[PDB]
Amino acid sequence: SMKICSIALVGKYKLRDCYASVFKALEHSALAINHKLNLMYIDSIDLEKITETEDPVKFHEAWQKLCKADGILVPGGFGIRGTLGKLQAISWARTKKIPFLGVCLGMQLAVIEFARNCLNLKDADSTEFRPNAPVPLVIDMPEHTMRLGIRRTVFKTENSILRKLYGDVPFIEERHRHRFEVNPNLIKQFEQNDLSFVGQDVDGDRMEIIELANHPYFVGVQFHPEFSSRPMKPSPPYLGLLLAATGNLNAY
Repeated sequence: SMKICSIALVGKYKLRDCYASVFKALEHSALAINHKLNLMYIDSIDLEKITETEDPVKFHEAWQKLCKADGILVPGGFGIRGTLGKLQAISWARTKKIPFLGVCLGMQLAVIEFARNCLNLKDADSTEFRPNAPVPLVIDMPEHTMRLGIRRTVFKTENSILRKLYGDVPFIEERHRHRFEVNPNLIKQFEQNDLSFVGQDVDGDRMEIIELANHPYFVGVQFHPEFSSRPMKPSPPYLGLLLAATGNLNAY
């Protein structure tokens, strides 16, 4: 039999059909390192204060799942829905050193959470949700419509866990679906703190990969890396998650 790795998926639901690629990419990585995947699904809303007040049994069910997780994933579903609970899950993974991966909106929320609790900009927000937000950290930046199809992402440095997992290539190609980006006006406030923008679009206007220093594996990604995962080449961001979740990251 096989050793179990438990991953918490913090989204909208059990397995529903739109998580199909995410599941497959997680399976390839688990099988690759010889573990049975135990995917625990959390409805983001269940982690929030509101649910403690109104449905405490559910709240504690959700928090027990998050707390026993070897690794944590915030996939790139869309919506204002359960945004608050996703932020709670990201703080947990950050402060408690749990391996973490944020895809698309997941990356954007990790950026916000970091500004809020490590850079102390308490009102940092996304204009997707409050269009008039006083501290517009995440903004509407469309290609003059949405950034779509297979696109290039270029590494900005050689000290990067994702670069290494991707085989030391100076650039990668993945599938995109996003128009809300990190605000270039606020990038400077991140210097000499632990969160780095490690990846960029070709134009250099969009931050698309983030990594956190002094954490075993805390990775954010703007594109959807599931869409090129395969059994003999697991999507590297997902493979990193599983490697870290089982303590095998160095060895590889």
